[PDB]
This record gives sequence, structure tokens and C-alpha cells, in this order.
Amino acid sequence: DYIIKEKTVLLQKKDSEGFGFVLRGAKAQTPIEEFTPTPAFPALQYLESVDEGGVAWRAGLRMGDFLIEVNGQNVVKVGHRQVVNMIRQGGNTLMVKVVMVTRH
Amino acid sequence: GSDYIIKEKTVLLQKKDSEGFGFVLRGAIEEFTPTPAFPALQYLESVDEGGVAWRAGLRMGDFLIEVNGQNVVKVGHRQVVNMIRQGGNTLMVKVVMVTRHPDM
Ligand SMILES: [Br-]
Ligand SMILES: [Br-]
Ligand SMILES: [Br-]
Ligand SMILES: [Br-]
Ligand SMILES: [Br-]
Repeated sequence: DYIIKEKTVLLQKKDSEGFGFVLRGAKAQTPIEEFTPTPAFPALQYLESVDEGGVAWRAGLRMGDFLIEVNGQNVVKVGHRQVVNMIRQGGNTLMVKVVMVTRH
Repeated sequence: GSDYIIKEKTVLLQKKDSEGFGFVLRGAIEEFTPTPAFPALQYLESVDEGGVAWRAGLRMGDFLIEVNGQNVVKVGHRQVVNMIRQGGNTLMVKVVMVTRHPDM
């Protein structure tokens, strides 16, 4: 039985800083296939690391958070490259909907 | 934000010819993406108590993920219905029950 805790947070940063988090893939997907979300892995991208005291950190984001939406756009099946580009477009403002999965 | 309790269930239904599986399938634009809140396009609108589906553990609100091994998360209504009637009196379905608990 899974418990998925969801929330939408707003990240606001300065021009000379980053959002303070690193994104990686959930599993070792094969490039010849689309990602299939499951309760344990609801999104292709997840936060692999968050700098303590950084923008993402202060907003409540933590390692383990799965990325569901970027600036109102669903990115559950979207790759790293596109997500980075999407985040760039937003400049110093980034809205993300994330989920933390628990209880196995 | 909200908490989403997720319970996945895979059952095997077997019915007589003088009966149906005992459920009303409803289809949730035809290009959607699964999210923890809404994991699939088709879901059980109704399930007859004491029916084949009911006795197997299926309940109103369950989202259809697979029909006879085939992922139907993003498949249309007519197509899924055909897949179900294909197996005849036998239907193996994987579903996910989602209950939302809003934050306050
Ligand atoms: Br899918
Ligand atoms: Br791109
Ligand atoms: Br790309
Ligand atoms: Br969600
Ligand atoms: Br549909």
C-alpha cells in the first residue's frame, strides 16, 4: 500500500544562483522505450540531491521528490534535456509539483 | 498539497455466460498523462455488490491499469471494452485504488 504525498512549490532565485537541486532518472530506462509510471516510480525525473539552505531546500524540496509538473506542464514522461530547457525558459521563477512516495 | 493513498490490485475474474463481470467502466482530448491523482483513463464507475468483480475485490473508483496483461492506462473506451470482451468469461485486470486526503 503506497502513500504519495504531493505538493506544488514555488522556487524564486537570484540571477547569479541556481535552484539548488539535481535531477536524475527514476530507473535505468532503455532509450528505445517510453517511461511507464508506477506507484513506486510515478515520474521519470526525481531529485537526486538538494543543496542545504538553497532555493529548493528552503521551499521544502528534498532528495527523493519525483517531478510531476514544471511551470504547469506535466513532465512525468519527459526527459532530462527537455526539463532543463523548460526550467531555463522560466528564468528565476520555477513552479514544480512533486510527490514523495512512502510505505512501500 | 494532498496525500494520496494508493492500493494496487491484480485480480482474475471468471463469470458464467448468463452474467457479466458486474461493473460499469467509464472513460475519463484523448492525450493524457498518468499522475498519482489520476493514474488512468478508464475507471470503475460502479461495481455490483455480490457480483463477479465485487467478490474479487474490485470497487467503485478503481482505475484500470492493465487488461489481460496489456497496459490500458492511455487506451480509449471502445478499445478497452473490446480487449475485455476478447477474454470471454475470463478477465485478468490490474487496478489502482486512489483515495485523496487533502492537507489543512
Ligand atoms: Br503509461
Ligand atoms: Br528540449
Ligand atoms: Br530534448
Ligand atoms: Br499528482
Ligand atoms: Br476514453
